[PDB]
Amino acid sequence: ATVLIVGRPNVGKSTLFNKLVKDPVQDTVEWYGKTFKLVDTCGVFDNPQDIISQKMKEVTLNMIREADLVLFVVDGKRGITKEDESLADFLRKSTVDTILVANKAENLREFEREVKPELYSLGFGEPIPVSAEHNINLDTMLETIIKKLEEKGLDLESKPEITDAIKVAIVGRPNVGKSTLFNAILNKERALVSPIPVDDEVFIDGRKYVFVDTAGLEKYSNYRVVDSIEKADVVVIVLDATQGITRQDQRMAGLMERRGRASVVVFNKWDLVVHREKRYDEFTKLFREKLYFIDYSPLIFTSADKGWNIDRMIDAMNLAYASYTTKVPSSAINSALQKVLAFTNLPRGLKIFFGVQVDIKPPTFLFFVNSIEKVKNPQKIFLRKLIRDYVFPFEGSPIFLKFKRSR
Ligand SMILES: Nc1nc2c(ncn2[C@@H]2O[C@H](COP(=O)(O)OP(=O)(O)O)[C@@H](O)[C@H]2O)c(=O)[nH]1
Repeated sequence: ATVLIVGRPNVGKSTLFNKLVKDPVQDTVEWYGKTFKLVDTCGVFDNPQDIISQKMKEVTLNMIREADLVLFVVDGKRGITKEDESLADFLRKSTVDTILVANKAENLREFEREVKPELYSLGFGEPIPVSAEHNINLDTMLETIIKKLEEKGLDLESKPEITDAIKVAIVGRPNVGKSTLFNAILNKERALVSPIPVDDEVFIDGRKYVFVDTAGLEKYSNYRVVDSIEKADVVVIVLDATQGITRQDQRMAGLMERRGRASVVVFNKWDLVVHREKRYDEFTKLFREKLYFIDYSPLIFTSADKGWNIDRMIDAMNLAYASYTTKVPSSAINSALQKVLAFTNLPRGLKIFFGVQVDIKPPTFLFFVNSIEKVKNPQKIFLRKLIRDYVFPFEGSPIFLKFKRSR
């Protein structure tokens, strides 16, 4: 389920957001084991009456309709303003279920006397008085949100069930420990080579995986490496911690990123590294400087020989795949974009109007801009980073960008 916080500037949306999720514009709220996604839409829907284009109005309406519920926040001390009225009109038009929340209403007696009456004119019934800053009545509001979501038949308890097998490729230079690592996985009770009558179907934790080109688990073509990367969803690149990161490792990483595969980076033979426990920062910096191409990848320190961190490697593959298949609300993408652009000046005459996610495997976003030629590498790095920083980290997954010229 997804809940959107809507409201004009300075009504306390950020404070309310931070209080509910316990800065990003999207996060999760937990309630007695039940959860839902929360999005502070910031100013994405401000001045809706100023949208001239019918297409743009329809796109904006679809953004709000992504929500199962909207928390329409107004200022309980100041009262109704023209901006609250325009937002109210847009929300009513959208027909999306909405809860009117009057923040800054700690002084209940004054609120009901001076402001509550006028709030009825917004068309959403009686407002729920709360105080995000003083943590007042937030529990009653939450209970109300949960009830409404459940009444709509939404499941706030079960985590989405995966249907496809997760294809994994284990790659790396000869002798780094690929074969040993693959067998280390198979030796654990949580894994099992499918008993059901060049790949291997493997079950781990009750989930289905396909480890590609397992036959291997002088060199000239490396056709298997390229083929394996293409076939996989998640690619585990294994490095020999005693050797560091070679140029060939960098080439494989570049290939992984260009093909848009999820990934996990493993420093194996960690047991052979001297004074190893005092060198995590050193190796992490090496990973960041040599493999920045795929720095979104979890970095696991393993010993395939001693059986160190095989579990962390498996969990990392699961996390990478989860990010690889994650979809985020367009309201969140645009809320983040507008929040950052507020204090960011784009070069040349570049303008980035809005964006939306258009695919997964890998997560791919389309941004509408005034000029495609004005979008250079720094702006692409900038867009991927704001998504990771404010929307969802997408740990383990690359983020692809597409652009469309518009006026
Ligand atoms: N000390 C140590 N030896 C390892 C480790 N992983 C693999 N090895 C050894 O190093 C060699 C390379 O292993 P291999 O698994 O055949 O990797 P491959 O060519 O990547 O598939 C073998 O002699 C292994 O026993 C590790 O984590 N620690």
